[PDB]
Amino acid sequence: NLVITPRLFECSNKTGRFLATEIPDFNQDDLEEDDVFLLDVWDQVFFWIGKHANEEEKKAAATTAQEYLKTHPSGRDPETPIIVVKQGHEPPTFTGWFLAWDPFKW
Repeated sequence: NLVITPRLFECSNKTGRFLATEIPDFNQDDLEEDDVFLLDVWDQVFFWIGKHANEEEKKAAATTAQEYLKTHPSGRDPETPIIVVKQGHEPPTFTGWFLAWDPFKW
């Protein structure tokens, strides 16, 4: 009976500092090669890595993902897996959460 609206977060250090921002009514065009994104689907979190994400941003995102899983929401299964997804190699369990997916994007 679980009803899950997925949440997409962009993790970026381009701005100067590092923030994870939740992306309202997200779509595929919100994803970008330069950044890492977290797609929280409740029973797992996809860790989506853009083609041109740097190591510094990836590590920052990894910390936010591990920190994030504590704070929001509380009362959440500690064995929630983080699943690595690389840009252009997204599995159907990932793309299935988007209203529309263009497989020729990028």
